[PDB]
Amino acid sequence: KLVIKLESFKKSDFKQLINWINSEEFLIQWSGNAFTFPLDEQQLEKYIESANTLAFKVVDEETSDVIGHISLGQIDNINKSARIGKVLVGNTRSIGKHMMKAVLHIAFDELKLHRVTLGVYDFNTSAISCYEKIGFVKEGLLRESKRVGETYWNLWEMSMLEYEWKK
Amino acid sequence: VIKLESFKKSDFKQLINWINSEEFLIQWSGNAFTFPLDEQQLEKYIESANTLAFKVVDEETSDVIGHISLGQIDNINKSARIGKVLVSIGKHMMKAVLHIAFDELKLHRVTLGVYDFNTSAISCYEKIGFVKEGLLRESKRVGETYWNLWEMSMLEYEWKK
Ligand SMILES: [Cl-]
Ligand SMILES: [Cl-]
Ligand SMILES: [Cl-]
Repeated sequence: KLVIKLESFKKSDFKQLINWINSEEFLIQWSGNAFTFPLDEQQLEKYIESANTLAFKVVDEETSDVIGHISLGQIDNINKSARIGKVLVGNTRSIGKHMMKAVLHIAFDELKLHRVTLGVYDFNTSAISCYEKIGFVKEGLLRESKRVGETYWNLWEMSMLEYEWKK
Repeated sequence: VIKLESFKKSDFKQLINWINSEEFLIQWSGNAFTFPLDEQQLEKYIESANTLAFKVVDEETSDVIGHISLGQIDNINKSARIGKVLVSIGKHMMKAVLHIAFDELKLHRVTLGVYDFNTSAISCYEKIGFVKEGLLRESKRVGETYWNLWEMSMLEYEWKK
């Protein structure tokens, strides 16, 4: 089962992602503080040129369509860590699980890192269950850490260490 | 007993002398610096965006007795991070920075990190009102080993004095 492949996200994929991220609230769920709504070409250009960041389009092996997005950021070669983020299943079997496993393969097997982190807002309980099934562990709840209008959201900080990925 | 004042070039040598090893540099400041600490790194620190650097001044003698910082000051999320804490006095320093954060800057959340072996600092911070949120496992590499960091926080409704 090669169901998806990761390829480098490029300028010709920008409009598609701009269309998928259709509201401010959704932009925040997807990417936190990385961007302002709406997304535009200048923000995405800065993203794909940033140091210590790998940006991926997710390609369906069957159709060759681009069906999502994912990123490995904060790549830190002193502490041997990185952060998965900007996780989007754009359409469609768990494509999300395949995407997570493909990026984890890059992080632990190709880059040889020790620790991979991820943040997810506490109301996204089906994503959280999926991530726990893959092997992520909740480290703690960052209380009221993102402001969204007049309220604050709480973020679960989650991680996997290399001995949880492979023995 | 203490006041916080803007950290300047004339305070750099003193701080460089206080930071005598790489392990201590890491306990104090995490990933901010490379050992040894030097004037070029400090100049960049005092010019960094979203950062307030403080010398801690004894009101009685006017001597500089420590250091503390409020960093990652974030106006969208109304948050900041206390760090670079260097020394009773420790409590006074924390309360002075918390006063700036909550009462002057009107922030909602203040965070802090402390490595899990520093259990006396942890107790002191819990007495002041910080709450443990979670343990970041094996998050700092130090030589051939890893340390674990407690992420702690105070929200504005948990602050009184
Ligand atoms: Cl544009
Ligand atoms: Cl001042
Ligand atoms: Cl810090």
